[PDB]
Amino acid sequence: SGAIYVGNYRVVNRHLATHNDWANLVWEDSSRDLLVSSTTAQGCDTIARCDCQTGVYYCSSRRKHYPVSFSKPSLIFVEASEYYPARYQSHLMLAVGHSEPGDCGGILRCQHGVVGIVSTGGNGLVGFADVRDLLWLDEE
Ligand SMILES: CC(C)Oc1ccccc1NC(=O)N1CCC[C@H](C(N)=O)C1
Ligand SMILES: [Zn+2]
Repeated sequence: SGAIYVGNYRVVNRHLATHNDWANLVWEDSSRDLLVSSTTAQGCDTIARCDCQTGVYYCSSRRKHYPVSFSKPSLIFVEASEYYPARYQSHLMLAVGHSEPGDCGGILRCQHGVVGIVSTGGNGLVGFADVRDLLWLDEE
């Protein structure tokens, strides 16, 4: 589990969104596994606006932050899970790293800020849903 709190927005994995998230919905996209809801309190996270391909992510199944090299956001095939059938997920970046069911939501960050959140994994891989192209998170 995990979320990004930027301004008056909460960014979470769409497959882990709560009823309160759906009842205060700002934007959602199943193809990216992202959902954004509105919040009453202001958040402290800042979004990265860069082209970094190295950063650090939080892995809840190890209570550790790991440095990783990750691919550019692209369309990747993801195996069937209890949340989605086997399909192509867009704006996904892959890296070599530990991930397990429960690790979704952990933040990936670079020197410029938050890059994205854990969304996929398996066999020594971890995939992150990019959020750097969502410019509207920085305003309104
Ligand atoms: C990060 C962890 C949950 O990943 C795994 C780690 C080890 C084995 C499987 C997964 N599961 C996985 O890749 N998911 C399940 C949840 C929905 C994801 C999606 N965005 O389509 C796909
Ligand atoms: Zn950066």
